[PDB]
Amino acid sequence: IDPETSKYFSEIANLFDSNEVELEERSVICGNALEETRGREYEIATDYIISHVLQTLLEGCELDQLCSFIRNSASVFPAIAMDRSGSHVAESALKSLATHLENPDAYSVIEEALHSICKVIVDNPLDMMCNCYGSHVLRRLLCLCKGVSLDSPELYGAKSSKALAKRLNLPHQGFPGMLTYLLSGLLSCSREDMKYLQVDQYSSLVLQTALRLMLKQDEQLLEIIPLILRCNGFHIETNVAKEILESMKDNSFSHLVEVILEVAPESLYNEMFNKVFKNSLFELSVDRCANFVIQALISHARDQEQMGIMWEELAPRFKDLLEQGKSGVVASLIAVSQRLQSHENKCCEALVGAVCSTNESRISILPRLLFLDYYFGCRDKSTWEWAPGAKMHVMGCLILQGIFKFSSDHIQPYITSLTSMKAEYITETAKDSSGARVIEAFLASDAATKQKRRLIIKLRGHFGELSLHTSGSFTVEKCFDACNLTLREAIASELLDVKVDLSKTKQGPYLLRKLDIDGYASRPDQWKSRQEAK
RNA sequence: GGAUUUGACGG
Repeated sequence: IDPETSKYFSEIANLFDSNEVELEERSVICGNALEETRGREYEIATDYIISHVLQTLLEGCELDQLCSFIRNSASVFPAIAMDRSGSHVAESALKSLATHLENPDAYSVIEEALHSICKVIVDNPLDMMCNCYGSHVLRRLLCLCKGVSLDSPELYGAKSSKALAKRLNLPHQGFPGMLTYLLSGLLSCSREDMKYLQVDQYSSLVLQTALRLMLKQDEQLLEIIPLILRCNGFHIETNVAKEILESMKDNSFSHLVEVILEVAPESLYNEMFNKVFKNSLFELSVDRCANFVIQALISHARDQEQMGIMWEELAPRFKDLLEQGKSGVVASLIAVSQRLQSHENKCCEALVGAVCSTNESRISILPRLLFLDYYFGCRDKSTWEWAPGAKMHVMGCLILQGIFKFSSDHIQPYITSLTSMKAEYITETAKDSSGARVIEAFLASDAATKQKRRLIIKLRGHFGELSLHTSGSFTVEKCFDACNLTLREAIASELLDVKVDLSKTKQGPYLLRKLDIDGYASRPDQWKSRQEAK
């Protein structure tokens, strides 16, 4: 790269840093500058400085010039995509294409640009799939072929609370033929090559994204999943099942199998359950990686016979699982009993017995689950009662949120334990961003109204402080909604005392309006008669 | 306007 080329692209960049140029002129300049990359796309896109300018040009230009750049760079696209800088240039080209998805006039021009890219990739895909940078480019490209532009953490595939909520039970048409063509190229390697794509972090990530994009496309899922699992009616022979089972503790493969189980059609799921997982459930649940596969398996069980097999292998070991930091397995099994309507009472009672070994300790089931890690990690479990000031346990509180969705017939120990907690522990729970969710789930349960009222009364004197919390303010709302006139007035009176500070907060204005705190202060008789009418 | 599992990811 000569200094004339450097100066040219740097001067373009400075020209955009100044806003002397209007939007229409800018996109024309972006297109002219792309022409200066012809015949040296690789050198410019992989330059550690100019790559950034090229990103700006690709996202600022119009569709025709973008497609011309993609067409002219296609023969070097894999090398660009596998470069530490060039990969961001490649992804900027994809993001820029994605901005035209909503334009129906753009369909065939986009499809042709995707074809030129997919064809060079399919010709030689395996090192790109395993490449730290190339794997990102491929994920984005797969998403674009599906027609999704909006980056989703889950698609790429990070954790998200939405995926946890889905696991715990709490669109543009795209270019379907291009997605199928690209993915089939990624999968047409030998069974032995596939065995190592399974355990390579970057190819596993590519295949995870592809499987998520194929959700509900059962005829494609039934073709692609047997290729990934090397077991090409869907049947897993005994020796292949052994190899799948033996790789389940690998960090890369375990993430892949989580996604397989999430998208698997019924027949394919049932075969994996029977041939791979059955009789190994507890061993896999104690492994630092495979236990997340078991969580996915549990969450997607299909019928009551499977629920019975899962309960027999795992419920006797609820205590072990909680002791060893595997509470998500327990949470998944409890949640799916609720969905499959099977073993509900057995799951709730097994959880109590796992946490409370003696009859007398059962009154403490709520505190111990709220602080699950402190209780199981403490020096002397016979004297532990609380963890003053500590942040409550996320998965323990999610378990409790699921508990309070059962029929009250199944969870009497939990209702009694929660409503028995003394005022200071209940207020501490309400002030916790996880504990507040437990209280709200109880308030929404079919526990008796007198039991709800008993708990709400023990929050009296603290509604003002709670309203100032971002999380606690929702709890004030839901207490208020569940109250009679007398307690609504008490809550309204407490918010009145902190009305100045409360209006400063993000939630304050909405809380003050929903409870009509101004009307209570100014016309209390009219406020009460409107409240008593609700 | 709200916490988000115990095991991965970039010039």
